[PDB]
Amino acid sequence: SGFRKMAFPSGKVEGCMVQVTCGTTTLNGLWLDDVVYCPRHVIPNYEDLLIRKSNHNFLVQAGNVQLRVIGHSMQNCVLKLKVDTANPKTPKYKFVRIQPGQTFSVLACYNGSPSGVYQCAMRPNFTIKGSFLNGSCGSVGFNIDYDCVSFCYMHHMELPTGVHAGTDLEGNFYGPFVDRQTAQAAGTDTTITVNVLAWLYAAVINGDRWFLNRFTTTLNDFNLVAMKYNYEPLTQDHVDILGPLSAQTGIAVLDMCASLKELLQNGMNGRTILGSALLEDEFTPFDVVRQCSGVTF
Amino acid sequence: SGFRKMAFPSGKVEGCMVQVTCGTTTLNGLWLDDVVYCPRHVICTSEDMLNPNYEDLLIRKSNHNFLVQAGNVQLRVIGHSMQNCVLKLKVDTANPKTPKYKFVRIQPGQTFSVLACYNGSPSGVYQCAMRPNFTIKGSFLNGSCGSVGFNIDYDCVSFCYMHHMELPTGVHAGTDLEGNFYGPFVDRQTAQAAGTDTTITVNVLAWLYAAVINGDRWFLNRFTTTLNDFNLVAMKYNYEPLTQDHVDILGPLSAQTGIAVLDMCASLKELLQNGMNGRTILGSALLEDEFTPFDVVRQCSGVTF
Ligand SMILES: N#CC1(CS(=O)(=O)N2Cc3ccc(Cl)cc3[C@H](C(=O)Nc3cncc4ccccc34)C2)CCC1
Ligand SMILES: N#CC1(CS(=O)(=O)N2Cc3ccc(Cl)cc3[C@H](C(=O)Nc3cncc4ccccc34)C2)CCC1
Ligand SMILES: [Cl-]
Repeated sequence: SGFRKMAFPSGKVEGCMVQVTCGTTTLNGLWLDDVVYCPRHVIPNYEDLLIRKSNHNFLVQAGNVQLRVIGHSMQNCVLKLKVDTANPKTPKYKFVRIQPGQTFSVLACYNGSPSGVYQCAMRPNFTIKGSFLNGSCGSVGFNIDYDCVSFCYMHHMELPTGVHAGTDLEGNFYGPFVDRQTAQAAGTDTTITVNVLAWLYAAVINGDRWFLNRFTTTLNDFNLVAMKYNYEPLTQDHVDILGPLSAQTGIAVLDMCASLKELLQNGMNGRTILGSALLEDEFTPFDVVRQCSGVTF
Repeated sequence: SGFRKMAFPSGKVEGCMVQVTCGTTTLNGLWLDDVVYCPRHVICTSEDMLNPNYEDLLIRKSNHNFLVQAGNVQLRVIGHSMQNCVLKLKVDTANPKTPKYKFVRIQPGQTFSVLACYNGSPSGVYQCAMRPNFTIKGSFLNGSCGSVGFNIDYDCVSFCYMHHMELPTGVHAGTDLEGNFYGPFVDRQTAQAAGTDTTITVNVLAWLYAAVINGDRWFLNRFTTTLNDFNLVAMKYNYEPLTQDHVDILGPLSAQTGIAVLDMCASLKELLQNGMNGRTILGSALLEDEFTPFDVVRQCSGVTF
């Protein structure tokens, strides 16, 4: 029993964190094989600013050991520093781009040293509600599938509302952001409907059934209601994805949708669901199945 | 900016997790130097659990009855001893991944990271707190026994908890790494229940200061309170008493924000009376009590917004 916001074990990623200094800027880098990946803003016309730089201008520190930079190149908003030593701690890995609604673990670092790990979701507005201070740039987001680390996020900046923006490991931003000090704001956000539904199934599995009702709804009627509360539309793919949890609890997805509709129109009436007075949307259907089954890495 | 429930990076602990099998029972062990630490109930059957005599059960075991697995490598057990509710298995190989460590016993209200494991394999990490009733609200399934709680301030791992059991309400009970249980609990399947739980007042206050540091002041008021009047009110909402030690501990956050502890106590009294009225504090519609004053100083900025 119990349902917590759970992150993946961070050990395979801790062994990849390094410090990258160039001039006055110090941030974090990801050392995989003989390449260190970091935000290109560590150096604006980025190609023009990069030609001036030489390999020795980039100081890379792995623990108390200085790494030698032997080459450098740019791929979108990420800088790739070729180093003379392959990371002996390089795990099995992939670079994957995630979609809004998907969750991942963040290993927050300062000066190449990991300080904390937390779980979060890519918001529908492409921002992440993280916890980062100055020096956290280059901190990474990841998932673990078997023994393979899938790197999905690299931290670049904070927006005026306190939310964060970044790129995949190929340097492509999540959202309409640019890596420069300019006027940019997060769009109006929405609630991840398929995730709230998954968390309602997690509550039923843990013995919290007060919100269940005898009613059902059509997918169209549910979406008409959900659009009025700034909830993301629920697709047939979302319904199919919730199939296993619907089979385990005996509550059809549209049956649970009628529960969600009543929760949106009436509130919780002084009651909580899994210790929360708000509807939680940062657990995917796979997160719920994994945590209520005990998958290891 | 931002405020998340943050766990310590788990890598130094992952390199210590092993699987311990005894007969039909399999659970997790903590391999530090040449010793594997695990719950002593690994020697029990489900029948034994009602009234187990661990000394009688242990004397019948030999070193080769304990199977210890570190990854895909079998460790050889060369000795065994019991210390309170923990079993210590002497192994023939020192863990080359043993970090710098300490065994610390924590007090209620203290927070720590839990690395939840099954079959000696880590599955997840989460942050939690020792409740005032000495239980923890964890996320544990069968096979998680032996999973550990820890803090990593500096590069030293301080082990503070080892998981032993789930009580009937779904909450969890366990020991420090010297085998002493937190609370009036026993490693027996006897009728035992967690005492009525209370809210960790000093932690809610710390989290209110974290909200002020992050730029939120809607809940503040023009009032102050005496410590005694605050406690008379707090007890009525099942909040733990606030002591002078708690007030002293909040001193640095009070100095950083410019809000006296007894003025922050007056905002809390008012929040308990009025609720949040559709508002949130740091993305939460409830008053959060699983961040200590030390967690807030570690996670938040040194400059108030
Ligand atoms: N807006 C804004 C702020 C950041 S900044 O103006 O100092 N800033 C401009 C900038 C422009 C482009 C790029 Cl790609 C990065 C960056 C940097 C960046 O965001 N860094 C950070 C990243 N994360 C968490 C931070 C917390 C605190 C301060 C920096 C933080 C630096 C001022 C309030 C937050
Ligand atoms: N009450 C109860 C339950 C546990 S048990 O009856 O299976 N059980 C009795 C027992 C008694 C004393 C001691 Cl020291 C250990 C133990 C064990 C124990 O708690 N294991 C576990 C530990 N953690 C999380 C679990 C979740 C699920 C099942 C086991 C879990 C075994 C049944 C619902 C939880
Ligand atoms: Cl303590």
